[PDB]
Amino acid sequence: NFDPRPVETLNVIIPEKLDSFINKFAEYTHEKWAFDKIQNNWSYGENVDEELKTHPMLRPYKTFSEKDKEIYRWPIK
Repeated sequence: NFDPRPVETLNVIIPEKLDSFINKFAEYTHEKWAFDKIQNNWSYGENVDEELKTHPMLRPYKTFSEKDKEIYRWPIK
């Protein structure tokens, strides 16, 4: 019954200055999230669990593939 205006989210070329900002928020959310994970001293191990509570992804996002980080890249854009 309503008709909100469709706007062009994809048309404008996003600024290359902003790519520094989105990489900044990406490293910031990764660093703060890993800081949360290490603050309660989760360590490396065999597999993901809770009985010992391994955490094998205490690592950068560059080592992670393209199809792991983009879920964390667009929570706010």
